[PDB]
Amino acid sequence: PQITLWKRPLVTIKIGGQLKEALLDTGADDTVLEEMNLPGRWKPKMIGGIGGFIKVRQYDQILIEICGHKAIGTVLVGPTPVNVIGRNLLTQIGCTLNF
Amino acid sequence: PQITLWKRPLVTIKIGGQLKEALLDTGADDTVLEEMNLPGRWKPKMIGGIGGFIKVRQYDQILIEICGHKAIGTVLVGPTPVNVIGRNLLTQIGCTLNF
Ligand SMILES: CC(C)CN(C[C@@H](O)[C@H](Cc1ccccc1)NC(=O)O[C@H]1CO[C@H]2OCC[C@H]21)S(=O)(=O)c1ccc2ncsc2c1
Repeated sequence: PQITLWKRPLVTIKIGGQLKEALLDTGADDTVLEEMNLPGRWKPKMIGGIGGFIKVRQYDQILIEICGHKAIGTVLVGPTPVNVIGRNLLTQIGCTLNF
Repeated sequence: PQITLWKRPLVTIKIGGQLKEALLDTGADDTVLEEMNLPGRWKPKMIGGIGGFIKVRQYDQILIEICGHKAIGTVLVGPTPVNVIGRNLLTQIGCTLNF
Protein backbone atom coordinates (compact mmCIF):
# COMPACT_ATOMS: atom_id res chain seq x y z
CA PRO A 1 0.00 0.00 0.00
CA GLN A 2 0.82 3.72 -0.15
CA ILE A 3 0.70 5.29 3.32
CA THR A 4 0.35 9.03 3.82
CA LEU A 5 1.70 10.63 6.99
CA TRP A 6 -1.04 12.92 8.31
CA LYS A 7 -1.62 10.17 10.91
CA ARG A 8 0.90 7.95 12.66
CA PRO A 9 1.77 5.02 10.30
CA LEU A 10 0.46 2.39 12.70
CA VAL A 11 -0.14 -1.15 11.44
CA THR A 12 -1.02 -4.56 12.83
CA ILE A 13 1.83 -7.03 13.23
CA LYS A 14 1.90 -10.71 14.22
CA ILE A 15 4.78 -11.98 16.35
CA GLY A 16 4.96 -15.10 18.50
CA GLY A 17 1.47 -15.86 17.21
CA GLN A 18 0.10 -12.70 18.87
CA LEU A 19 -1.30 -9.61 17.17
CA LYS A 20 -0.03 -6.15 18.08
CA GLU A 21 0.03 -2.59 16.76
CA ALA A 22 3.38 -1.12 15.71
CA LEU A 23 4.75 2.08 14.18
CA LEU A 24 6.52 2.05 10.81
CA ASP A 25 9.59 4.04 11.83
CA THR A 26 12.09 4.96 9.12
CA GLY A 27 14.22 6.77 11.70
CA ALA A 28 14.82 3.54 13.63
CA ASP A 29 17.70 1.30 12.55
CA ASP A 30 16.26 -1.57 14.60
CA THR A 31 12.88 -2.99 15.60
CA VAL A 32 12.03 -2.46 19.28
CA LEU A 33 8.88 -3.88 20.89
CA GLU A 34 7.35 -3.31 24.31
CA GLU A 35 7.85 -5.91 27.04
CA MET A 36 6.46 -9.28 25.96
CA ASN A 37 7.10 -13.01 26.14
CA LEU A 38 8.89 -14.50 23.12
CA PRO A 39 10.07 -18.12 22.76
CA GLY A 40 13.70 -19.01 22.14
CA ARG A 41 17.05 -17.76 23.34
CA TRP A 42 18.00 -14.10 23.61
CA LYS A 43 21.01 -11.98 24.50
CA PRO A 44 21.03 -8.73 26.51
CA LYS A 45 21.90 -5.60 24.55
CA MET A 46 21.78 -1.81 24.83
CA ILE A 47 20.08 0.58 22.39
CA GLY A 48 20.08 4.39 22.37
CA GLY A 49 17.29 6.73 21.37
CA ILE A 50 16.54 10.44 21.61
CA GLY A 51 16.50 10.35 25.42
CA GLY A 52 19.30 7.93 26.22
CA PHE A 53 19.96 4.21 26.38
CA ILE A 54 17.84 1.27 27.52
CA LYS A 55 18.42 -2.41 28.23
CA VAL A 56 16.75 -4.77 25.75
CA ARG A 57 16.53 -8.50 25.08
CA GLN A 58 17.72 -9.26 21.55
CA TYR A 59 15.87 -12.05 19.73
CA ASP A 60 17.45 -13.17 16.46
CA GLN A 61 15.75 -14.64 13.40
CA ILE A 62 12.20 -14.05 14.66
CA LEU A 63 9.21 -14.53 12.37
CA ILE A 64 7.13 -11.35 12.19
CA GLU A 65 4.36 -10.40 9.78
CA ILE A 66 3.90 -6.68 9.12
CA CYS A 67 0.66 -5.57 7.49
CA GLY A 68 0.41 -8.89 5.66
CA HIS A 69 4.10 -9.03 4.66
CA LYS A 70 6.42 -11.59 6.22
CA ALA A 71 9.83 -10.79 7.68
CA ILE A 72 12.38 -12.80 9.65
CA GLY A 73 14.92 -10.76 11.56
CA THR A 74 16.17 -9.29 14.81
CA VAL A 75 13.63 -7.96 17.30
CA LEU A 76 14.58 -6.00 20.41
CA VAL A 77 12.28 -6.21 23.45
CA GLY A 78 12.41 -3.64 26.22
CA PRO A 79 10.96 -0.47 27.74
CA THR A 80 10.33 1.40 24.51
CA PRO A 81 7.47 3.95 24.59
CA VAL A 82 6.01 2.48 21.39
CA ASN A 83 6.31 -0.67 19.30
CA VAL A 84 8.51 0.47 16.40
CA ILE A 85 9.29 -1.40 13.18
CA GLY A 86 12.78 -0.34 12.12
CA ARG A 87 14.69 -0.45 8.86
CA ASN A 88 15.99 -3.99 9.46
CA LEU A 89 12.45 -5.24 8.79
CA LEU A 90 11.13 -2.38 6.62
CA THR A 91 13.68 -3.39 3.97
CA GLN A 92 12.43 -6.99 4.12
CA ILE A 93 8.85 -6.00 3.24
CA GLY A 94 10.14 -3.77 0.45
CA CYS A 95 9.30 -0.42 2.04
CA THR A 96 10.55 2.81 0.47
CA LEU A 97 10.06 6.53 1.04
CA ASN A 98 8.67 8.46 -1.93
CA PHE A 99 8.07 12.14 -2.61
CA PRO B 1 12.72 10.57 -5.62
CA GLN B 2 12.47 7.07 -4.15
CA ILE B 3 14.59 6.38 -1.07
CA THR B 4 15.32 2.78 -0.10
CA LEU B 5 15.96 1.99 3.55
CA TRP B 6 19.17 -0.07 3.38
CA LYS B 7 20.85 2.93 5.04
CA ARG B 8 19.56 5.84 7.09
CA PRO B 9 17.32 8.12 4.95
CA LEU B 10 19.51 11.19 5.40
CA VAL B 11 18.85 14.20 3.16
CA THR B 12 20.16 17.77 3.02
CA ILE B 13 17.92 20.42 4.56
CA LYS B 14 18.17 24.21 4.66
CA ILE B 15 16.99 25.99 7.81
CA GLY B 16 17.92 29.34 9.33
CA GLY B 17 20.40 29.95 6.53
CA GLN B 18 22.30 26.73 7.27
CA LEU B 19 22.58 23.45 5.38
CA LYS B 20 22.35 20.27 7.46
CA GLU B 21 21.76 16.53 7.15
CA ALA B 22 18.52 15.19 8.59
CA LEU B 23 16.51 11.96 8.75
CA LEU B 24 13.20 11.55 6.95
CA ASP B 25 11.53 9.95 9.96
CA THR B 26 8.02 8.50 9.70
CA GLY B 27 8.25 7.61 13.39
CA ALA B 28 8.60 11.25 14.46
CA ASP B 29 5.43 13.27 15.08
CA ASP B 30 7.43 16.51 15.20
CA THR B 31 10.64 17.84 13.69
CA VAL B 32 13.61 17.92 16.08
CA LEU B 33 16.90 19.57 15.12
CA GLU B 34 20.31 19.66 16.76
CA GLU B 35 21.09 22.72 18.87
CA MET B 36 21.19 25.89 16.80
CA ASN B 37 20.78 29.56 17.70
CA LEU B 38 17.61 30.51 15.85
CA PRO B 39 16.17 34.01 16.35
CA GLY B 40 12.63 34.70 17.45
CA ARG B 41 10.33 33.67 20.26
CA TRP B 42 10.01 30.06 21.39
CA LYS B 43 8.30 28.02 24.10
CA PRO B 44 9.75 25.08 26.05
CA LYS B 45 8.61 21.54 25.32
CA MET B 46 9.45 17.98 26.33
CA ILE B 47 9.49 15.11 23.83
CA GLY B 48 9.92 11.48 24.79
CA GLY B 49 11.35 8.49 23.01
CA ILE B 50 13.61 5.53 23.62
CA GLY B 51 15.66 6.35 26.71
CA GLY B 52 13.35 9.06 28.00
CA PHE B 53 12.72 12.76 27.41
CA ILE B 54 14.73 15.76 26.27
CA LYS B 55 13.97 19.46 26.74
CA VAL B 56 13.58 21.37 23.48
CA ARG B 57 12.70 24.87 22.26
CA GLN B 58 9.64 25.04 20.01
CA TYR B 59 9.85 27.52 17.12
CA ASP B 60 6.74 28.10 15.00
CA GLN B 61 6.39 29.05 11.33
CA ILE B 62 10.00 28.18 10.49
CA LEU B 63 10.99 27.92 6.82
CA ILE B 64 12.76 24.66 5.97
CA GLU B 65 13.77 23.32 2.55
CA ILE B 66 13.98 19.52 2.48
CA CYS B 67 15.82 18.02 -0.49
CA GLY B 68 14.66 20.90 -2.67
CA HIS B 69 11.06 20.93 -1.39
CA LYS B 70 9.98 23.97 0.62
CA ALA B 71 7.99 23.64 3.84
CA ILE B 72 6.98 25.78 6.80
CA GLY B 73 5.99 24.61 10.25
CA THR B 74 7.02 23.88 13.81
CA VAL B 75 10.64 22.97 14.52
CA LEU B 76 11.95 21.79 17.89
CA VAL B 77 15.56 22.59 18.81
CA GLY B 78 17.47 20.76 21.51
CA PRO B 79 20.18 18.24 22.42
CA THR B 80 19.08 15.59 19.96
CA PRO B 81 21.84 13.33 18.58
CA VAL B 82 20.31 13.50 15.08
CA ASN B 83 18.33 15.95 12.97
CA VAL B 84 14.85 14.43 12.53
CA ILE B 85 12.31 15.54 9.92
CA GLY B 86 8.95 14.54 11.36
CA ARG B 87 5.49 14.01 9.92
CA ASN B 88 4.49 17.66 10.35
CA LEU B 89 6.88 18.50 7.49
CA LEU B 90 6.98 15.17 5.60
CA THR B 91 3.30 15.65 4.72
CA GLN B 92 4.15 19.09 3.33
CA ILE B 93 6.65 17.68 0.83
CA GLY B 94 4.33 14.86 -0.24
CA CYS B 95 6.28 12.01 1.36
CA THR B 96 4.68 8.56 1.56
CA LEU B 97 5.65 5.09 2.69
CA ASN B 98 5.22 2.45 -0.01
CA PHE B 99 5.40 -1.33 -0.03
C1 LIG C 1 10.83 6.03 19.13
C2 LIG C 1 9.96 6.75 18.11
C3 LIG C 1 8.49 6.40 18.37
C4 LIG C 1 10.14 8.26 18.25
N1 LIG C 1 11.44 8.70 17.79
C5 LIG C 1 11.68 8.74 16.35
C6 LIG C 1 12.53 7.54 15.97
O1 LIG C 1 12.63 7.43 14.57
C7 LIG C 1 13.94 7.69 16.54
C8 LIG C 1 14.72 8.81 15.84
C9 LIG C 1 16.16 8.78 16.36
C10 LIG C 1 16.49 9.33 17.73
C11 LIG C 1 17.92 9.28 18.25
C12 LIG C 1 19.03 8.69 17.40
C13 LIG C 1 18.71 8.13 16.02
C14 LIG C 1 17.28 8.18 15.50
N2 LIG C 1 14.68 6.46 16.29
C15 LIG C 1 15.02 5.53 17.31
O2 LIG C 1 14.85 5.78 18.47
O3 LIG C 1 15.55 4.32 16.86
C16 LIG C 1 16.17 3.40 17.86
C17 LIG C 1 15.80 2.25 17.59
O4 LIG C 1 16.70 1.88 16.40
C18 LIG C 1 17.99 2.61 16.67
O5 LIG C 1 18.41 3.47 15.35
C19 LIG C 1 18.20 4.73 15.62
C20 LIG C 1 18.29 4.82 17.13
C21 LIG C 1 17.77 3.39 17.61
S1 LIG C 1 12.11 10.00 18.68
O6 LIG C 1 13.41 10.41 18.11
O7 LIG C 1 12.34 9.67 20.08
C22 LIG C 1 10.91 11.30 18.51
C23 LIG C 1 10.97 12.26 17.34
C24 LIG C 1 9.92 13.32 17.25
C25 LIG C 1 8.83 13.41 18.34
N3 LIG C 1 7.62 14.40 18.51
C26 LIG C 1 6.92 14.05 19.71
S2 LIG C 1 7.62 12.83 20.35
C27 LIG C 1 8.80 12.49 19.45
C28 LIG C 1 9.86 11.39 19.56
